[PDB]
Amino acid sequence: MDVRIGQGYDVHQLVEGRPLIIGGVTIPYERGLLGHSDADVLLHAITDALFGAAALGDIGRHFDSRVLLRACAERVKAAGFTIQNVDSTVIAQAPKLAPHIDGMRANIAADLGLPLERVNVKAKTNEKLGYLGRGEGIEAQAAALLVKQ
Amino acid sequence: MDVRIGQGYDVHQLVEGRPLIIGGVTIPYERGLLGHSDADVLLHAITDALFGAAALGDIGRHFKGADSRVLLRACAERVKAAGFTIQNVDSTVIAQAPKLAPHIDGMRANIAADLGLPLERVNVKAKTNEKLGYLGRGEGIEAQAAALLVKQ
Amino acid sequence: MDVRIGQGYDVHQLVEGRPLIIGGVTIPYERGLLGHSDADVLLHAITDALFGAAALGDIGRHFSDTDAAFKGADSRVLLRACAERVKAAGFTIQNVDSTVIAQAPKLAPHIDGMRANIAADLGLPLERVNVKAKTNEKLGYLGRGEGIEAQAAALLVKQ
Ligand SMILES: [Zn+2]
Ligand SMILES: [Zn+2]
Ligand SMILES: [Zn+2]
Repeated sequence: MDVRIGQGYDVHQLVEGRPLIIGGVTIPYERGLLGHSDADVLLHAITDALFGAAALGDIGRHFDSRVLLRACAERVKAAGFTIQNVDSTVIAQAPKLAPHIDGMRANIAADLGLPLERVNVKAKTNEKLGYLGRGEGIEAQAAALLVKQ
Repeated sequence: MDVRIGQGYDVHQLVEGRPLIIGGVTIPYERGLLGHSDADVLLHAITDALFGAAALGDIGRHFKGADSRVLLRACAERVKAAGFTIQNVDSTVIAQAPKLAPHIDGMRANIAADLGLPLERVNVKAKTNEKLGYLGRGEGIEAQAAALLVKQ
Repeated sequence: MDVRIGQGYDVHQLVEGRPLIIGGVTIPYERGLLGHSDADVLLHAITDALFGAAALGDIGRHFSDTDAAFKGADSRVLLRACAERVKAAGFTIQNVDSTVIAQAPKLAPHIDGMRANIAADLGLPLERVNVKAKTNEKLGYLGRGEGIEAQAAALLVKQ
């Protein structure tokens, strides 16, 4: 069985006057993530992990963060891989992410064609350290495992 | 073989009047890690990597005790009960001081004991942050972990 | 099948007067990474992911960062020695994935050169080696161009 690992990282600044969208869930908050796309740090980190596992390069090579994640899953499937699972962490000082985690997992699972039991998202703060601990930005990390057919 | 990956991250601030406990090892040092638990940054990241691979959420979603070895063992029991077995764990601790390398063996032996795994399936690595950022100024300590499971 | 995961992290400061070598690629730039060896952050993070998946400790356990032998060391030589220890311990490498994070210079145009070196060093085909490039969106020391971070993941199977 030809198993492959991938890992992803993303970070965006948080700014006034942008919606906060993470894992495709819009979360009520006075600030949101700055980027070219909707800046969805969590979907971007998972997309990178998936391309990384498939050795299809990265998000910048290929490319709604949902649309991108769905095109990523297509390209990975087309390259002959199946997705075993995704795990991820979002690091944000605020707001509270816990009540939105199930929604992110549902969006991710739909977009990757997986059952919910193969998708995990975890939330952390940065314990008031650094730009994350001060609310100036939000980070996501992801890991994915593929099997090549 | 139904293999699954998990990854974990944790960071705590260094403060006076706390012991420094990492990988269950008490490390002599003028400061220790701040949290509501014993703030064992390494055991927390590994615990999160293990729940993450089993798709059982995270430490937050779970476990009220301060002793992070008790939490790591309960983690292992939940993982086992969910039908998985652990292939291995690897991890990194980042601290500008003290030097962590002489303390790594003891963390390996604590984690191995708590997960019921032989030493050869348990790895801990030590890094500094090259005097960059809050880590590089000695203001806290970060750990990263990865774990692989097989659902049986 | 006895599969094992490894992960790696490294970060170095950018300073005047050093070459910039990442993934074994010399990149033209006014600053380079500072460390004991040539400070190749990406090879170091992959080297740590490889030792970590094989439970062989870490780069500092094998190549001391205060031993004169490794002052200015070409980090490809350490990567190749790491891969030989990992194979000798009974493992084959399934694949490596990695990310380099720098606000500057642009790293995306150099990814394919880094993959080529790493694949050659690990005795792997290109389709088992991946390197991704990111910026830090002007956040923190990485966002202000003060250093460059690398992250890696390696998957082994024990024979
Ligand atoms: Zn992004
Ligand atoms: Zn913690
Ligand atoms: Zn290094």
